[PDB]
Amino acid sequence: AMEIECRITGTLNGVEFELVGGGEGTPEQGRMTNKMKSTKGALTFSPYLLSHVMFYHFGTYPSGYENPFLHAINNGGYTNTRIEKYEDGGVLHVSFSYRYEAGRVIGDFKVMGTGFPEDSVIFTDKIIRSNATVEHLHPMGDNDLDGSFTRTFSLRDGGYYSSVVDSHMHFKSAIHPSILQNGGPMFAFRRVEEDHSNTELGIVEYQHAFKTP
Amino acid sequence: LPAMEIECRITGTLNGVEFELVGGGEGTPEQGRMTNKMKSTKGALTFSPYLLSHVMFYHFGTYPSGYENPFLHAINNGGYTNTRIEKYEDGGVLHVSFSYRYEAGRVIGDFKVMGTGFPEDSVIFTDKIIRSNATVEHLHPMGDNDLDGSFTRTFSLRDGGYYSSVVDSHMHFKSAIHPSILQNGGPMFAFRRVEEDHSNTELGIVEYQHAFKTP
Amino acid sequence: PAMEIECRITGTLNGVEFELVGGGEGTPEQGRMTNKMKSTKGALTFSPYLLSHVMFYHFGTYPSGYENPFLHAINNGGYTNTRIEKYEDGGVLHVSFSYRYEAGRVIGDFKVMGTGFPEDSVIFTDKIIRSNATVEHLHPMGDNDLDGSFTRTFSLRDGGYYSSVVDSHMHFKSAIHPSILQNGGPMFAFRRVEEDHSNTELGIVEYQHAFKTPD
Amino acid sequence: AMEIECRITGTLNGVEFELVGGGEGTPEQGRMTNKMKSTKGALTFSPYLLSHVMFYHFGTYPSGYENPFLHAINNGGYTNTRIEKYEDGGVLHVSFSYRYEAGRVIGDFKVMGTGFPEDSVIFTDKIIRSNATVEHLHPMGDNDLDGSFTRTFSLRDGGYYSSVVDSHMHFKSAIHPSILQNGGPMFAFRRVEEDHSNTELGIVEYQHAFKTPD
Repeated sequence: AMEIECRITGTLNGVEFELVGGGEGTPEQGRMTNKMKSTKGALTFSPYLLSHVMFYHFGTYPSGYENPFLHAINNGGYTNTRIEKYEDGGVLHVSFSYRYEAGRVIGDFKVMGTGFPEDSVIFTDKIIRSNATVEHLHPMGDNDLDGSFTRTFSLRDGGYYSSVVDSHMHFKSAIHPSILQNGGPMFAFRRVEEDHSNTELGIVEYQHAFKTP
Repeated sequence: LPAMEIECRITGTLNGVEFELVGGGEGTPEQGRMTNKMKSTKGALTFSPYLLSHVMFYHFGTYPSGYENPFLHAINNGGYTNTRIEKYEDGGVLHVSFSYRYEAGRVIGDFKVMGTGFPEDSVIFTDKIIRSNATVEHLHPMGDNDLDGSFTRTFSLRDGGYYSSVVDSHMHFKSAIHPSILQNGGPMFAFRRVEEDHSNTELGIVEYQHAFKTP
Repeated sequence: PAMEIECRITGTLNGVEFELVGGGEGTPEQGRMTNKMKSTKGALTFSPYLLSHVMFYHFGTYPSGYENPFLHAINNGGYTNTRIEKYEDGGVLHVSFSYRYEAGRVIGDFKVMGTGFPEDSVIFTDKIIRSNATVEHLHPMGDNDLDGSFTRTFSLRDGGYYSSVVDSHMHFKSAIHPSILQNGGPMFAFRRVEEDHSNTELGIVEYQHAFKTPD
Repeated sequence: AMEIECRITGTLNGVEFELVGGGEGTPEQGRMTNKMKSTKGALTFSPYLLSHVMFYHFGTYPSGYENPFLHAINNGGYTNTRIEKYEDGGVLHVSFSYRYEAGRVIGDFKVMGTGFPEDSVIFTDKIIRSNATVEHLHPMGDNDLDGSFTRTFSLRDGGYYSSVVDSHMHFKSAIHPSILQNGGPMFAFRRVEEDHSNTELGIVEYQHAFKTPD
């Protein structure tokens, strides 16, 4: 395994939040865990909104391809910035930065959430889980990948709440050549198992990349 | 079982210029396979024929154990329409509507394209595009009669670049969507890839479609 | 100084075919026009307000120094407009506008495809009470194309808003009037409609005022 | 006048930047000025990208309306957050916050810019000016305004570089009732004069809101 340390700080419609935590993961298994505690009270919004913010290092890649997030550990790393747009008009801006120790990844992530209306499902208990996603990944030259995915939550209703996520991963050194020399996209299937309250949050996440299913 | 006949007509305008293709092929849903070769009736196309590969039948897709192709299922009960809005990174938009007609072992697409807003310097008026890359669409039901889809779609360019688009789709069903799809916990994913053999009068694809919950 | 207006609108809204015919008159120099149109298929299955902005950019004032490019196009092969409108509940309206001219008369034939409006959409209720005003940002895409974009709202009976984003593509047969092209910087087009609508009978009065700076 | 102090911090495509300075302006006139210097050497991108980050307080409103941004100065103020999408795929996320003093508004502004490709116009000297814009503003209940505008730059060759800008303004106290009770949008016309080098940036800006243009 590898050890994970995680801190998440930001504001949602102006309200400050912070979570602190960690877990473990096993990249050859594409599995990781992260359990985290709010250090400033009950969160003011559904904690399910943060499962996807609580480490692409832990994803399996298909035979022939190296996880370029993993491969970046010993060569200056990478950052990821996501703009997320929710169907009710709210916007989540997320920055991900990482530090590595022999045997550990530490992430420091910043969130800025603005524009969720007062009647937003994020201010209810309506969200019962985050659903699986497949991200489309392709290079933009040798140091950058561009990501896009749709992402939904299941509501008590039946019924779904949706968003669109666009991401930009900037790499210090050249992306692993298996990724660059590929010439079509790579797809990243992700799902979470979430066990949340309003002040303690936990995920198990599975990440499996593929060219074809 | 086997091998359904496909007929296809594509008409439309791209930046004002009327175009029209006709042709068809065949396909095997159990394999997730279809073919379609089509010819221009109005002379050479003014833009890359790769732009029409994904307009040249979601009936021809495999679905995992336990689930049925809802597009397939609809054939025998009121059917479905699909309308795509595709926004190209240089500002071009294609609006595409698919309508279908059904005969014994035969499926007939009549599709309308309105492309607008593409800049004179667009890659689509060059020969830069050399194939369409694979995609995975996120599909989720909207109530009982509708599926919403979204996917990012890229073309590879001669120089090693990419030309990209975002497609948003809305599928409306005349009868209820097959219960295997409605009872699902979350989205279904639809992986599609094409093999293209194009000129700008004489276009052909082979398409593979494989839906899954998990890869 | 008033041209006669004739108008047909045909389309579908989530599958359902609708058709309106009618007309009015307008005076460019005032930036004013009227249009009254009646459904040919009994009551509409959606808010009539949805059609107000489909119910003639010719009838717009332009500042001194400038000529209305729509009005200028009349005698030089004309223009088309295609708008892609994306409503905040996911509905999409794609509208195409084409024009015929005779002396003192413009004849419009308009095509609408609205898709993806959820069954809980405000457009299936009576809550929309009026469209609100807009300012479109317009700039040349080259010598024969205009790109427009605006935000549009309706007011809802209870005090809310239902919003959309409209992106428009105006393609001209001949060069755009030089004053708009030699501009460099956008032009802005303020529009407001007043509506007097039933579910079968629609009527508008519209004011259009283009500007580079507001007073 | 009021005096204007301002700080801008952010990163563009990973590169940290900072500017400090200020200027002044006259809300009755809808005019303000702001001159800023980089405190980490030359910018790595066109300084034109920053003119619209370099104070909605300095905008006129039509008779029978009051500037709700200026009204907010005593009753707890507002923030503004904008997402800006450039046509080449770059994104600017900008947060605006303020503090007040007697005859002074003090802005502190955070920009994060990502995903501008290596071939983007922002890495050239093609931009020659920011063009005029008209923002559509309307309320989301009593303490929120929603903004949207399209924004272009003119390029040396005669082309344009564009972006679409979505803004969210949150008010601590209810918006001015002249705005809340409009029952339509208010439109905000804005235009800029710019004289920038890669280290020293300066604009003049005018802002005039209106219900109808005439």
